[PDB]
Amino acid sequence: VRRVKTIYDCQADNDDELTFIEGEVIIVTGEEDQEWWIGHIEGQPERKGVFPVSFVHILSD
Repeated sequence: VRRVKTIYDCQADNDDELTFIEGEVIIVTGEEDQEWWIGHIEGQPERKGVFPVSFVHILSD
């Protein structure tokens, strides 16, 4: 369960996609593709789904 710190805003359109803005913490809970991981907003785990990796700043926390 690695953590990522969104450095770009991602305005999802599908409910499978995750919606977040710059500064959101996401806990990586799975992986789909190189640019597409599965995870949840830290502090609000009900916000989860797929999120673009090129939009987040990964911490090996």
